Amino acid sequence: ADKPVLATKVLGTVKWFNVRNGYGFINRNDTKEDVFVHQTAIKRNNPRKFLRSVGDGETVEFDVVEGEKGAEATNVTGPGGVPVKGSRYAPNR
Amino acid sequence: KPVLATKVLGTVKWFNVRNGYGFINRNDTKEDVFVHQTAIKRNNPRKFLRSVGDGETVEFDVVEGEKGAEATNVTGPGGVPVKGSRYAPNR
Amino acid sequence: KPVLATKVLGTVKWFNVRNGYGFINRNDTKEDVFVHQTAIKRNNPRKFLRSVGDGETVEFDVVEGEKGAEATNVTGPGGVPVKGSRYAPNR
RNA sequence: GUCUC
RNA sequence: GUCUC
Repeated sequence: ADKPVLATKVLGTVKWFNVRNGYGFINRNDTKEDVFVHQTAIKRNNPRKFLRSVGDGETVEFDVVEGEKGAEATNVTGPGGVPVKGSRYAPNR
Repeated sequence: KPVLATKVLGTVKWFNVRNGYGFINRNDTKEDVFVHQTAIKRNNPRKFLRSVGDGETVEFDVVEGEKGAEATNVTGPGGVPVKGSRYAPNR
Repeated sequence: KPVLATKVLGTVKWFNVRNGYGFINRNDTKEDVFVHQTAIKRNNPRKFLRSVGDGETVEFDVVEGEKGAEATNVTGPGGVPVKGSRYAPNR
């Protein structure tokens, strides 16, 4: 869980996230490239949802690490470290 | 490079605008074919960057590259321009 | 310019033909080095512009230039010609 | 767990 | 000619 750090505190827009499969892609607002995001990377989840998720089109803040199969998001939160909004496909508690 | 099919319809799966490549899913064979920026024949006239967009229907020829099938002469259906990526600014 | 390493194998991370530069990730140290189009020693004869291509394996020396570690005498593995970039048109 | 419930 | 066609 110690993967090299390529960039820190990057702002991105969730392109899409699939709750069933537990991954999606965030598009970096600076470079407009996609970054793979797994459901385990989400640090400050929506407290009203049990499952970890981000929702399509949501603004998120994160670090980029060199993952096992490419660049990966980690430490994903809302802007300024607030909880994410979560996917509308992730059920509320 | 040998021609494997002409005038096929496919759905763009994703396209990376920072480095200019993505993949198309052919609607007949459901295989994936690589698409490079340089293979787009009829680009969106309103955008400077040459690109295609996720989910877009495109029409293309398919050739055999080193590492797999590649799209070429890529257009929108009927030869009209592609829509291009949401991540490529308009002029 | 002082030499930091000779005969390094690396993988092109990206190379922009329009601006004439890119980065190579060294296969031994996994560090990035800058490469300018003037540093390519064995270009692909069948492309007009000088370039290397995304994901290609290159062999080079590492010098320290004005703005950081820099790649020089860039060839393909063993000194053969590089493959070059898809963005560099073929003759 | 790399282009979708 | 130091993170982009």
